[PDB]
Amino acid sequence: GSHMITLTTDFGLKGPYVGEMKVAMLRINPNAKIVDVTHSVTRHSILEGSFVMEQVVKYSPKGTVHVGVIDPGVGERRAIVIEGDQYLVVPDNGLATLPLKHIKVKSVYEIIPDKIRKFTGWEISSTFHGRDIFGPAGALIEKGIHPEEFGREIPVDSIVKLNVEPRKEGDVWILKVIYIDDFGNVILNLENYEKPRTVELLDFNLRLPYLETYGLVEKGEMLALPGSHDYLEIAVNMGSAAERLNVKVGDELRVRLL
Amino acid sequence: GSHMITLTTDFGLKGPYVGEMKVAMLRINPNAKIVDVTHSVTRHSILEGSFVMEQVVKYSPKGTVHVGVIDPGVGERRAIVIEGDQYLVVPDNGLATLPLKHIKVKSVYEIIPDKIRKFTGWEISSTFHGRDIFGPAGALIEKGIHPEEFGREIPVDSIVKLNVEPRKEGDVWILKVIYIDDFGNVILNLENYEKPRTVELLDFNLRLPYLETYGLVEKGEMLALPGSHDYLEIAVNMGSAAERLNVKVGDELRVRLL
Amino acid sequence: GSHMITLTTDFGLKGPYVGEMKVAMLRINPNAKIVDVTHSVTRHSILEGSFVMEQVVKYSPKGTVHVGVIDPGVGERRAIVIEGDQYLVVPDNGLATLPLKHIKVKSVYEIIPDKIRKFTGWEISSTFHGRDIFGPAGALIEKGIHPEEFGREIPVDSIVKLNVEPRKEGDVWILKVIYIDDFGNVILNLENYEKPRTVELLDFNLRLPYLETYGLVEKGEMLALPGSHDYLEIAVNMGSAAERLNVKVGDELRVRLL
Ligand SMILES: Nc1ncnc2c1ncn2[C@@H]1O[C@H](CSCC[C@H](N)C(=O)O)[C@@H](O)[C@H]1O
Ligand SMILES: Nc1ncnc2c1ncn2[C@@H]1O[C@H](CSCC[C@H](N)C(=O)O)[C@@H](O)[C@H]1O
Ligand SMILES: Nc1ncnc2c1ncn2[C@@H]1O[C@H](CSCC[C@H](N)C(=O)O)[C@@H](O)[C@H]1O
Repeated sequence: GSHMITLTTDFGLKGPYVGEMKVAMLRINPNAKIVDVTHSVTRHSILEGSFVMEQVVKYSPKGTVHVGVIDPGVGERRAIVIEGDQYLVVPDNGLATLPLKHIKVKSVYEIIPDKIRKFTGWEISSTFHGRDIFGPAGALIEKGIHPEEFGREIPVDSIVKLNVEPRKEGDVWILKVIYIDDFGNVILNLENYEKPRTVELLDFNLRLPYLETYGLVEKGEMLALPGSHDYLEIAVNMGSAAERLNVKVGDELRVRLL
Repeated sequence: GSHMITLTTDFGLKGPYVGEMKVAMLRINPNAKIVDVTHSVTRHSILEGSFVMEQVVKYSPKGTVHVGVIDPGVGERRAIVIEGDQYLVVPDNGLATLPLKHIKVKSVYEIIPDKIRKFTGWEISSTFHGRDIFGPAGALIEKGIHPEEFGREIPVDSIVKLNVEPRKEGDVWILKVIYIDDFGNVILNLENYEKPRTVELLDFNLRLPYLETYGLVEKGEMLALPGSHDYLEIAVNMGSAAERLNVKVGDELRVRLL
Repeated sequence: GSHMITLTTDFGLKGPYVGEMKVAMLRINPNAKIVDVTHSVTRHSILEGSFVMEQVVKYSPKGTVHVGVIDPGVGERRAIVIEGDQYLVVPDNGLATLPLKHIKVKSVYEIIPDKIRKFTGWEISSTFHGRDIFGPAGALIEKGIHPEEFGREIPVDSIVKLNVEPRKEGDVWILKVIYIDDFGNVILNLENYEKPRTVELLDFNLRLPYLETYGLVEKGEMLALPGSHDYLEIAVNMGSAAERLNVKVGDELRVRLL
C-alpha cells in the first residue's frame, strides 16, 4: 500500500473480469491502492492502450506500478515487468511503447508462469492472464517481492515496440489516430509542434481553425486544438469529429499546418 | 483521508481522463478516499450533472467534498469552491444548483489558477481543468488546505444558477426531463407533490397508473412511480420509457396529476 | 475494513445509483474496502448476475462479503443474508444460486426493513433497496454487526433457486447462454466436460474447432474454447460471436461435442 497500482485494460465493464483481477490482487496484497484508469480501451487496440497508459504515467508519482492488459495474442508472447522509476506490468506486445517515453528503465524481466503459480495457487488459464499473471505480478511488486523471484531478466532492447512516429512528406504530415474519446474527439500522433493558425485535413475538404477551446467556434463547427495530451486534437464543438469524419483508431490522415 | 471526495463528470470511461484526475489527486493527498459517482453524465449536460450530485449530496455525511466537472464552457467562466457543511468544487456554470438545495453555505471562493499551479507543478491545460484545477482543489481541501490559500472569496449570490423549477398552468404542469437512467426510466422535475392515482402525459395520449413498483403492471406497460429520488419517474416495466416516448434530458412534457 | 465487500448490480453507470449506495455504505462503515465487480449486468438478468458473482466468489478470500442487486421484482420478495465461509447479501430471487456452489453455508437470514432503518435513519424507498437495505446490510456485516440484529433466521432450503443445469438428449446438449462479454464472446452453461476436438452448433450449420486461444484461428473465424470461467466459450477471433449468432443471455442452443 505504499504506491499506487493502476489498471488499464480492454476487458470491458460488463462481467466479472475486472472484479476477478482485483480480488486476485487484494488476495496477494490486501493493502493495495488500486486505481482504475479504464477497462474500455477499444477491443485489442494495443495502440490506444499505449496512449492511455502514456498519459497516466506522465502524471503518476515515481514508484507507481502500472498494470496494462490489452492482449489479443495471448497464448507464445512474453509477459514482462519493466523496472524503472516507475514499473510497467504488461504483455510484450508493444503496449509499453508510449509510456516508455517517460520512464527511465533499469531492467526488464520475463515473468515465469510456474513461479507466479507458486504465489497464487491456481491454474493459469490460457486467456485470462490479467487475473492469473499480470495482476498478481503488479500486486507482488508493490508488496515488495522482487521480479527476480517470479521471473528472469531479459535485455531491455529485445521487447516488442509499436511503430508510433508520424510521417512527413514536404509540408504534409501523415498522422495516425491514436485515441478517440467518449465525445468523439479525435487524437492524432503529432506532438512537439509549433501551434498553427489553421489545420488542413486534406482528405476531407476541411480547413480548421486551431483554437484553445471548443467554445471558440459555433456549436456544430469543427476545430483543431491542443487538448490536454500534448498531441493534436480534432473536435466538433458539442459534437463528434470521429462520427463526422468516419474515422477509427489506426486510421491515417493527411494533415497540413498553416 | 478523513472525509470522502466524490467524483461526478461527463468525461466518459474510455480513455485516460478519469485516471489522470485521480492520480493528480492522490499525488497531492495520498490518503484520499476517492468515491466515483459517475463519469457517464450525458455530454455537457450541466442539468443532469446537477441532479446526480444532488442525489449523492443528500446521502453523504457532513464534511464530504464533492468534485463535479461537466464543463462545456471551459476557457472565462470561474472555477469555484463552495464551502458549507459539505463542500462543492465545480465550474461556475450552475452545476451546483441542485446540490445547493441541501447544503448550508458558509462561503464561496474563486480558484486562482496561478495559486493552484503552485501546488501541482504542471501547466494548466486550456480544457482539462478536472486534472489541473478541480481535482487538485478537492484533494487540497480534504488535506486541510484552506480555500483562501488557492483562491479568493466571492459573494455566494454571484454564482451561476440553473433554472430548474417546473411551471404550472391551471392543473397542467410543464415538467422537464432532468435525468434518464440506464433502463430508460425518465425522471421529471416534479417534487413535493401529493401522490396521484393517475399521471397523464398529455402530449402522448397516455394515462399512466401511478404505482409504487415496476412489477405492479404487465411487462411492456408504462407506469409512473415515486422512484428513489424524490421526483416523478416514468417507466416501462422491463423496458425503456425514454425510447418509447423518444425523449431526452432537457425535453419538456405537459403532465396532469389525477 | 477487515474483509472486502464486493458489488455486482444491473444499476448501470450513468447516474447516481452506485454512488448513493457507496456513500450509504461508507456512512455506516467508513473503513469499508468496497470493490466494484460490475454495474453493467444485462438489465434484470438474475442469471447473468448469478454467473458474475459465481466467478468473483471463486477467487475471493474466505470472509468476503458479496452484495448483489439485480432486483426486477423489488416490492413481496425477501432480502436475505447468506452466512457462510463467505457472505452473500442479495434479493431472494435466485441470484445466489451459482455463487452458492462455492460457499459452505452456515445460516440464512431475512432482513427486516424496520431494523435496517434503525441503522440508516432514512425512509426505505419502494425500489432502491441497494441504497436502503442491501448495501447497508453488507456494510453492517463487515463492521461486525450480526445479521440477527437486523434480521431473523430462515431455513437455507427455503430460498429461491434458478434452474441452471443443462439438458442432454443422447449426444446432444441443450445449453443456455449465461453470459456475453464486451467482446461478444458467448458463455454456455456446460462445465466439467472432457475437452473435445470439435463443437457443433447444430442450429447454425457450424462445426467449430475447439482451441485454447483466439489467435489459433484466422481473424473473423469462429471457435470454441475453455476461456477462464470453467464453462464453454464460443468466440470469433477479433469479432463478436453474439452478433454473428444473434444470441442473447437465456437463449438455448443445441450443441454436440465431437
Ligand atoms: N467536443 C466538445 N465540445 C464541447 N465541449 C467538450 C467537447 N469535448 C469535451 N468537452 C467538455 O470538456 C470538459 C472537460 S474534458 C476535456 C477533454 C479534452 N479532449 C482534453 O484533452 O482536454 C468536459 O466536461 C466536456 O463537457
Ligand atoms: N423499468 C424497470 N422495469 C423493471 N425493473 C426495473 C426497471 N428499472 C429498474 N428496475 C430494477 O430496479 C432494481 C433496482 S434500481 C431502482 C432504480 C429506480 N429508478 C429508483 O430510483 O428507485 C434494478 O436491479 C432493476 O433490475
Ligand atoms: N474474441 C476475441 N478475439 C481475440 N482476442 C480476444 C477476444 N476476446 C478477448 N480477447 C483478448 O483477450 C484478452 C484477455 S480477456 C480474456 C477473456 C476470455 N473470455 C476469458 O474468459 O479468458 C483481452 O485483452 C482481449 O484483447
